[PDB]
Order: sequence, then structure tokens, then C-alpha cells
Amino acid sequence: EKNVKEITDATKEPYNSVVAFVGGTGVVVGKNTIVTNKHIAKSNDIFKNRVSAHHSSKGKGGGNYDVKDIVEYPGKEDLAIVHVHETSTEGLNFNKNVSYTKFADGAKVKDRISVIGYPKGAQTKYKMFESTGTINHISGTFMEFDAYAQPGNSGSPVLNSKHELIGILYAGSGKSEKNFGVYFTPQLKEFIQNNIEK
Repeated sequence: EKNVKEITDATKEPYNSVVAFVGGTGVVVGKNTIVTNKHIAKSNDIFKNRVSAHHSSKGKGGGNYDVKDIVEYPGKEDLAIVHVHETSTEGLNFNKNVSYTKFADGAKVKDRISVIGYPKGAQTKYKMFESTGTINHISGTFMEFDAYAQPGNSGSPVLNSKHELIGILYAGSGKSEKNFGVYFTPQLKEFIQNNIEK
């Protein structure tokens, strides 16, 4: 499917749970806590760059926050928890500027979904886009779906028709409307929830 539209004002739910990292996307799931791919969290710990809360071309900025630490999922699944320092260098409070996305507790093949993130962010001044499609396959912690996705979408939340979080994108395929995600099973949900700051 190729139905991709810019979210010009991402201060509204659920767009204000989406965050931009230099080369990808993450989603806020609880107090000071973001989910994204492993390499996005990791390569960010080399330059120690900030994460921007819901950057969009027209929306009031949500702040740019420093990373406190990362917790990688132990398994091979491409999932990492990123904790941020609650107060930005500009005195903005992360929790006042984002929302926490709720879990879907799974999905089904043929479900209609949205992938929201920053495709080609370094070429667009980090415009947020939502891309719609359908879940084509679910197995274990793997899912495939056909929403158009590009470089910049790794870590993007995949949402259901009620704006709840099913998983996150981790990869495309070939030369992309056949894209792969981490599908959140109870085990991955429990991993995430156990690692939200109290």
C-alpha cells in the first residue's frame, strides 16, 4: 500500500507519543521511557545525541531530551528500551510533553494499521508521516505488513485502528511495501512494562 501523509501538527494523540532519533523513530510507552530498535538506541549512544519529542513541521515543539540509559531486549528481537532524563536543557518536562501509547495486545492478519515515523528525516527536516497498510503475516514475535516505509522508519510504532501499539518496524525488504516488524507478544509486553520508570 502507498498511502503516506505528513502529520504537520504532532502535538495531538497519538502523534505526540512518537519521537525522532537522528536516523529513526521510537514510541513513548510510559514515564521517561521509549521503545525503538537496538541499533537506533545504540548508535545514538556514540554521539550522545538528544531525542526530539514529536517533531513536526508546524507543531509546537515538545522538547529535545538527553538519553539516561538503554536496556536491550536479551533475545534476538530488534527491541530496546530508551530512558530519557525528564528535564530537557530548555527546562521542558518530557512527561508533560508526550503521551503514553497503550498496547494493542496483538492483532490479526488483514488488520488495517498505521506506521508513523520519520522516513528520510534528514532530507525533510524531520517531518512526521503516517503510512497505512495491512498486516499480512504474524508468527511469534515477527510480523509483516504492507504500509510503505523507508530509511528513517526503523523503530516506528505500528498502530491498530484504535491507535494502540502492536509492535515496531525493524526492516524493509527489496529494492518497500513488504516490511517487517517486532510483534509484541505478552512476553515482549511484559519486558517493556517491567522497564518503564516508576
